[PDB]
Amino acid sequence: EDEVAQRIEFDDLVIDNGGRSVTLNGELVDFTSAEYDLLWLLASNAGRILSREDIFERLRGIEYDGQDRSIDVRISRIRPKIGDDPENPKRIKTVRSKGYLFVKETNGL
Repeated sequence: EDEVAQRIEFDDLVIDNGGRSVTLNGELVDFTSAEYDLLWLLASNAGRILSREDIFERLRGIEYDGQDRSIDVRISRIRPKIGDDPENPKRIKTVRSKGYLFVKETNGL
């Protein structure tokens, strides 16, 4: 016998494919379908770095009504939606010069 939750947790954020949404702070963010998809993608790889476009090309690869892939800013909205820092998320942005690493904790050594 086996059973799984399909809920994924990192800090005070919980991402949920069992309900296709997310909670933060026990208080129910509800990300957009793509912001949730890309967040899920990163969080489901979390601790591996994901090169911005690799993520978006996994979920979408679309231009919308001329939004010109404002990826770092859109992450800078995931930032306050995941309880994160004022200038960049400790959870996500760049890591060094690469992508979006969704972290588990922000320091290895």
